[PDB]
Amino acid sequence: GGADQKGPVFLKEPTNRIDFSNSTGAEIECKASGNPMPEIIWIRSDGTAVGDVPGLRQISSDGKLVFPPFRAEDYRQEVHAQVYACLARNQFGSIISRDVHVRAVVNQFYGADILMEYVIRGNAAVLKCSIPSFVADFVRVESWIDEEGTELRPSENYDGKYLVLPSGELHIREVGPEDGYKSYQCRTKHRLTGETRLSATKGRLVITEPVGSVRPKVNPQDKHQFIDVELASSYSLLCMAQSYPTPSFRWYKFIEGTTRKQAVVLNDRVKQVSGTLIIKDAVVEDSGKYLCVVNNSVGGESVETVLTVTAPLSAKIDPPTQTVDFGRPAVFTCQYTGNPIKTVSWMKDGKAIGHSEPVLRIESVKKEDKGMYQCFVRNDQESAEASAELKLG
Amino acid sequence: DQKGPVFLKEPTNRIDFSNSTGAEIECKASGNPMPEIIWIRSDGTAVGDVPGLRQISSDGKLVFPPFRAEDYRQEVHAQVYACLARNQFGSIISRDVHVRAVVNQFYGADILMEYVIRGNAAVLKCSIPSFVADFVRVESWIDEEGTELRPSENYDGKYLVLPSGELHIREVGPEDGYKSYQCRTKHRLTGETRLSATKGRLVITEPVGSVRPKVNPQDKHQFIDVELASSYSLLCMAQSYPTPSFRWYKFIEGTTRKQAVVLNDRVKQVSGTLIIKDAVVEDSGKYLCVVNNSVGGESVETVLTVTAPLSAKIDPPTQTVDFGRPAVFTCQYTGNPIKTVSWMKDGKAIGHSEPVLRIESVKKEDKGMYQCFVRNDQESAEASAELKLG
Ligand SMILES: *[C@@H]1O[C@H](CO)[C@@H](O[C@@H]2O[C@H](CO)[C@@H](O[C@@H]3O[C@H](CO[C@H]4O[C@H](CO)[C@@H](O)[C@H](O)[C@@H]4O)[C@@H](O)[C@H](O[C@H]4O[C@H](CO)[C@@H](O)[C@H](O)[C@@H]4O)[C@@H]3O)[C@H](O)[C@H]2NC(C)=O)[C@H](O)[C@H]1NC(C)=O
Ligand SMILES: *[C@@H]1O[C@H](CO)[C@@H](O[C@@H]2O[C@H](CO)[C@@H](O[C@@H]3O[C@H](CO[C@H]4O[C@H](CO)[C@@H](O)[C@H](O)[C@@H]4O)[C@@H](O)[C@H](O[C@H]4O[C@H](CO)[C@@H](O)[C@H](O)[C@@H]4O)[C@@H]3O)[C@H](O)[C@H]2NC(C)=O)[C@H](O)[C@H]1NC(C)=O
Ligand SMILES: *[C@@H]1O[C@H](CO)[C@@H](O[C@@H]2O[C@H](CO)[C@@H](O[C@@H]3O[C@H](CO)[C@@H](O)[C@H](O)[C@@H]3O)[C@H](O)[C@H]2NC(C)=O)[C@H](O)[C@H]1NC(C)=O
Ligand SMILES: *[C@@H]1O[C@H](CO)[C@@H](O[C@@H]2O[C@H](CO)[C@@H](O[C@@H]3O[C@H](CO)[C@@H](O)[C@H](O)[C@@H]3O)[C@H](O)[C@H]2NC(C)=O)[C@H](O)[C@H]1NC(C)=O
Repeated sequence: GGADQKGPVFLKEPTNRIDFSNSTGAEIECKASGNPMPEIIWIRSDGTAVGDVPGLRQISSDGKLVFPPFRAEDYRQEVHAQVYACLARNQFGSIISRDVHVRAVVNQFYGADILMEYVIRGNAAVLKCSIPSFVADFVRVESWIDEEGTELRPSENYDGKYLVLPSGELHIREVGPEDGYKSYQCRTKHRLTGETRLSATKGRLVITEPVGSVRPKVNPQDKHQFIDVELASSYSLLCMAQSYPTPSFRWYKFIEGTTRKQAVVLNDRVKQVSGTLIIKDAVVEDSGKYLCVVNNSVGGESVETVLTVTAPLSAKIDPPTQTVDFGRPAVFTCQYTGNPIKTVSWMKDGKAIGHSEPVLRIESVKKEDKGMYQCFVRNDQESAEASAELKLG
Repeated sequence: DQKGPVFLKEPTNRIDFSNSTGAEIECKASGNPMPEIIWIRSDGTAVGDVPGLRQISSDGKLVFPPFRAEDYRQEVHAQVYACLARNQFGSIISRDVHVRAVVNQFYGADILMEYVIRGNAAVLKCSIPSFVADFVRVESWIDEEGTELRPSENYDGKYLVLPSGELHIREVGPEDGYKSYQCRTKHRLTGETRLSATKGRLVITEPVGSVRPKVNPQDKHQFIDVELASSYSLLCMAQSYPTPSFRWYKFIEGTTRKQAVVLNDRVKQVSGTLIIKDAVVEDSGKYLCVVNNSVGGESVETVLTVTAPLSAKIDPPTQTVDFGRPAVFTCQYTGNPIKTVSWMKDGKAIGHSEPVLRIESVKKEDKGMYQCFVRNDQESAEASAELKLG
């Protein structure tokens, strides 16, 4: 009881993003140890404790905050769109978990449209399923369907003419006059409701048969590309260009912070289909600036792509605990991983102390300085916390 | 009574033309005696006649008659030409002329259906195939009743046609659902005006809960290039419930600082769209659109680049220097950007890049015509001067 007394530490934290249908509801959980055992308190962004809301928000045993299923008219912003957090506290101090973003989605409007595409014979074609920005978080392309129905799904066989890219576009090798008679519909899936539906629009291709030579041209919006992909996932890099004769596509990666570039090596992991680079099992080193060089006899063109491979954020403090004599300095170092890293910030007993560096330093330790210390690592998506304790010697 | 050649009329940097229309480039130069005009390639070699394809007119213009698509020849129809003018006193070459013939090709405009949250502005775009993209643009938009929407200086209305050709729509309500919009494009080579068979539609949605401002990944970064004196627009494509506020800033170069954009007669803002007329080179820079509502935020980066036509001049236009005394040439030029400066003597590159060229001692060999050339990845310009002997 008195032996091995510790400040609190989180065993289990909720994930950064909690997104759920009003029909599904949600449950988040928080666990922490310590001696004495800490009390768990669900808090709001302003630091105040959240209470029960009938039929909407419920605090239960085992430190679980529950959001039951609810009618559309029952939607409440103060409940269903909010950032929560877990507060663990005992006599030695307080720690706050990473931000928990709770968003309930009441089932609503969405639909996909497919832009028609004029393509020169022999060139590759790309059909895109365009999804509204406000549903794009929960809605992505599952597959494609031709006029006969035949279902086209993503795969590792790149040898076929029809290929669904990791990003969801339908890629078609070496178009020909027959392809003009085919029409395609994209099937999208809502990850919250598990619902799937076909686009009302049918993607078409108009195949042009030029005699006179046409030089490579990239539409201005395709000239620069910015792609974000999760670590270990699969992804593709488009180079959108048409020419007669059909052009060649060469992919290079710039050496960071220089104008020099090296050709991208094709292997089991990295494949190239026409102008498209297809990469499975993303790695941290893939991140960087890429260049696609397009050439035919009459002219040439280029596409610049900035790739960012995101990795989950994690944080740790060295030491997890230390005992410092009065008057002597105390230093805390926040070790973190994940990509990208925007900020690093420090906290003491649930209060931001206004220090932005991985190293927190207390010049002269006093009574008031003892307690729990945290560092938070954040980016536009994820947050991660680490905790440590300062004791007086 | 005696003069070296100088160009009165030079061809433009770019000549684009349809195989149906053909094209004609003109070069005129003044000198005593009258200089002969010779057409050459980029490599400096003389161009010959190709029957039905490349010809010289009665007044000495290089002619590209209309031709069958099967008669397309790259050496003729994709080429960089130049005009060489000379007399007994020397030679001068005009700026590069990029000649590109374009065989008429089938094309059409499609319009993506736009889902819009009630109260938000909407932007409809006329999507054009890449191979006609340089030669085809939107001159207007037409609703279901045939009412023509033209770009205007009145920004207070419901509809606004932006310089880039998009149809901007203020504060979309569900009452706008029944309407349709078609773009009327213009082919500058063939002069053909045509109406899109596709009809742009707005689908209006009313969200149950609040919505954070959201920008599609491809709209997060934007890049705009515009010529001097020309009007343009900077889009911030974002939607939120309730409707958001749009704040435009401009970064101070080489810093994280930013200054808010100053709206005036020249610079006006419609919803989240920044619209500017009479572009100036100073407008060039990196901009930031910040979007806000009660429930969240979002941003859009835009790199703007304004270019100016290249022009060149040499001071003095002509000079006579005694044997042994130095001669000085200074190249005055304008336009943006300037990538390279190169000089020339009597049609031959002398390998000097500076705005100033000075001979320390004039010899009888130094007698002749001198030129300086300003260049970038698109445009080129020249200036000529004569040197005599005293
Ligand atoms: C979260 O919020 C969403 C959005 O408001 C709710 O979803 C709606 O729920 C209602 C009620 O269940 C759905 O109503 C539909 O009613 C059909 C007929 O029901 C009537 O049957 C007879 C007709 O006279 C009468 O007894 C009486 O009038 C009944 O009301 C059902 O057949 C529907 O079921 C099926 O069809 C729909 C598509 O129409 C499918 O999506 C369903 O999965 C099911 O296969 C349906 O129940 C309404 O359609 C829902 N809208 C949407 C967009 O899904 C959720 O209920 C709410 N979650 C909660 C409350 O937990
Ligand atoms: C209207 O909408 C705009 C756009 O969304 C909002 O502007 C954003 O505001 C947030 C918060 O104010 C900004 O995020 C913050 O940026 C600070 C500066 O970061 C710099 O330094 C780091 C290195 O540490 C670099 O990686 C980075 O590139 C910058 O150079 C951070 O220091 C902040 O972090 C600290 O504060 C937050 C709380 O805000 C803590 O959670 C963190 O742990 C840390 O202690 C913070 O990340 C964001 O950059 C702004 N966006 C833009 C585009 O400027 C407006 O806030 C909004 N208006 C209103 C009224 O809400
Ligand atoms: C295939 O296409 C690529 C891209 O269009 C061509 O590469 C580009 O070549 C141009 C020259 O034709 C380069 O511009 C030049 O740059 C120098 C400065 O380095 C400048 O002094 C010149 O006046 C000219 O503007 C351009 O940088 C280059 N870009 C890339 C990404 O390589 C390539 O030449 C084409 N292949 C063939 C065989 O032509
Ligand atoms: C320049 O090249 C273009 C493209 O090859 C030529 O356009 C083509 O012209 C032929 C007629 O010579 C068109 O065929 C005919 O069209 C009419 C309708 O206009 C139709 O009734 C006939 O049965 C026949 O199909 C062809 O469609 C057209 N193609 C395109 C893409 O426009 C043009 O003639 C060339 N110009 C010159 C001066 O050679």
